[PDB]
Amino acid sequence: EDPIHDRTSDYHKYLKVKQGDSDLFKLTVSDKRYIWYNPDPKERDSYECGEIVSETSDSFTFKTVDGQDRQVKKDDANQRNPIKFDGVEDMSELSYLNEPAVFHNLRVRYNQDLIYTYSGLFLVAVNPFKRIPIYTQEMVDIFKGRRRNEVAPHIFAISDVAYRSMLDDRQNQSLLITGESGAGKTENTKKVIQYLASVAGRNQANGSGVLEQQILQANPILEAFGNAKTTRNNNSSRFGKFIEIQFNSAGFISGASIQSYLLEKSRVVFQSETERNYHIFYQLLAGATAEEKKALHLAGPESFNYLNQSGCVDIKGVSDSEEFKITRQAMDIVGFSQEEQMSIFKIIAGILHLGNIKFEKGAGEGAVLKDKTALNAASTVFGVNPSVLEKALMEPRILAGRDLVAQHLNVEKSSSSRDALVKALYGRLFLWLVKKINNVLCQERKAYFIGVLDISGFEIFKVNSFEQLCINYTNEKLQQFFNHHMFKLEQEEYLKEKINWTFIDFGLDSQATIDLIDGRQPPGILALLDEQSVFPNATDNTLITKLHSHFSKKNAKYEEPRFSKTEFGVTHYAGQVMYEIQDWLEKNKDPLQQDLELCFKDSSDNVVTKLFNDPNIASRAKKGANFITVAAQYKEQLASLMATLETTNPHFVRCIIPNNKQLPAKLEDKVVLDQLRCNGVLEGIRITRKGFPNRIIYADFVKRYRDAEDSQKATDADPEQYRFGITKIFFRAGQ
Ligand SMILES: Oc1ccc(/C=C/c2cc(O)cc(O)c2)cc1
Ligand SMILES: [Mg+2]
Repeated sequence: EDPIHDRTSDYHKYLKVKQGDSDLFKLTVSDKRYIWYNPDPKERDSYECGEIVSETSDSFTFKTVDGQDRQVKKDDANQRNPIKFDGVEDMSELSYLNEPAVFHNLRVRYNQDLIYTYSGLFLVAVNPFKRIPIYTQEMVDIFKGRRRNEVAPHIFAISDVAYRSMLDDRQNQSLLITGESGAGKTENTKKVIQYLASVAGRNQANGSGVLEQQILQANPILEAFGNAKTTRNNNSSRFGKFIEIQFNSAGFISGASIQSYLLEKSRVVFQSETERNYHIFYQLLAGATAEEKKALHLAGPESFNYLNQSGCVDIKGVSDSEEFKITRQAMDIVGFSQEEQMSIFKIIAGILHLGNIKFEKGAGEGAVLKDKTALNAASTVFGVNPSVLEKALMEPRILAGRDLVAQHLNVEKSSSSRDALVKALYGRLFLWLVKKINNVLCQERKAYFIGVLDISGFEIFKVNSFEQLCINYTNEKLQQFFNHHMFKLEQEEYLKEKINWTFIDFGLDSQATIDLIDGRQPPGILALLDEQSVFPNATDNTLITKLHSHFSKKNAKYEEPRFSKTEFGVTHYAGQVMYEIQDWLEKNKDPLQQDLELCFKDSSDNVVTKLFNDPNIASRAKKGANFITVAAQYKEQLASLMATLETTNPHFVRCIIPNNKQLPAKLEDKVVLDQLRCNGVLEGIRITRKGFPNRIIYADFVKRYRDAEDSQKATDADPEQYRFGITKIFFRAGQ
């Protein structure tokens, strides 16, 4: 009957370790012992299993695979766990906690498509890069109300636990999913949403499934405009997002809210070789009707500068035409009128035409526009005067004191201004899409919420710019948040309760890297960038000179390379990254000629006019004598997010990428181990084994299962499996 106890169910077939045979049983009852060793001293992440054949008071002697005998100190020995542990669902149960042992367990499970594994109090998820039938409604129904220890590891399980904690403690919760680019953060986020929507959805009729349905449909919309193919992930999220799933006092979903972060606007006008622009561009050109393509003056992606420079217009296994159908159905369900949808595609189309405008040098240094085909097509779909747009692009007016001076930009500046317009149009459209979605989703004051964080993951490319710094900085802060909660706060609690705990230094601390980036006193990188950003004579060169001056040979996480004069390295928790300074000032200032804004404010299109008239979308905090910079704006939004997260009970999911080829069944030890190390996975397990997880105040420990407030002799007979703090009683591991 009960699926979890029926070895024939899909639950058992796809979520539990397969039954071993009599031969494995023989090996499982063996008295022989083993160690994980490095056949090649250089490759410390490549292990083999060797049998221990002898030992001394302080060393082991084992046989290698080839046959030679090696000796090693017992203090430096990585013993292999009894194979009965191979596949264990919670690695905190492992007898030997060492790198090769932890990797091996994950490998055994991975080899039989068990991608989820507990690592103490948090979940580990290794990307399978293939479909596994463990997310059906049947699967959802099984974890409902189950205790973590009662069911197999699963993203649904941690989701249910956060949900039960929210109701039992009446405290907001948060699901923080970490991982480098392509690790699986977005897929797992969708699953947390799917699970919450179902488990706490309105179990009534179609209507009672409208909200929940609009919640799930918000994703396809955002991904179509916010995701793109990069060299690390075919569906890379180019924006971060904190999703608030709201519940009423009864525990029913009452709504949801989405906060988007740092959209990579630059991708609209530039893409590295083999990458793509945002999905939506390809979806429109491939899935639009002949009518629409005529009205929008559309054509093949190869006919557009913004889509024909990477050498890639399609993704293997993806039908852009079919995806366009999915995107449109999601807009319908969410609530985008047909008039609004057309305006949206007009903007997308307009952007493409703007990209085809070719500026040329005129008689003098000023640029001219010989062929006006693209300019006119763009103006047509946007609903603006082409004559005004042309002038705003090549001859924008600015102030020179108080005097009004018409400029005449050369080819390079005209092209940049046109790109600025494009990026502003895309960025504002995205914010608008998010805004519209939220108004529909937010229809009542929440009583509680479970926040799901899904940011752009840690990434390194051949060329890393300001966008990568912001992305990696964010990932660095998320890691410190894990370190803060798993180690710092945990031990501080022991210290305050005085339960005879000697402080342990786990060696995980990204504060130095974080300060190097966002520090104010002394000023970090972002601070010096802002300073240069308002200095009238600053250049990309003065900026990097400034950076080297403040940090070269002075900050341990910074490096001035000897092989370049335009790059600087930052040692992140996930590895050192070299950043190219080109365009940082312009990207931080994020300029846009006012004449361009004036031109579009007069747009005949309802959507376009709102992108330039709505102050919440078109206005910019002019805090000071200058507009707030991207750096100051983002640093601010991030500090706000972190403050919010601190008011919740956090649940961590560490996504792990198996390799860098987006291939299934190919778990690479070096790639996986690097992530396990920088994520602090083993340290997190150790703190859980050597620590005291649960703890309750004495006075309020009167059998939640007399009343004097002393936990007095409430000894329910182990003196080692607990302690007594100044105001609480702690517990070793199992209750
Ligand atoms: O099954 C698979 C599906 C997709 C891929 C991605 C390949 C790929 C293609 C590129 O142009 C650049 C890149 O960095 C990676 C690999 C395996
Ligand atoms: Mg993602």
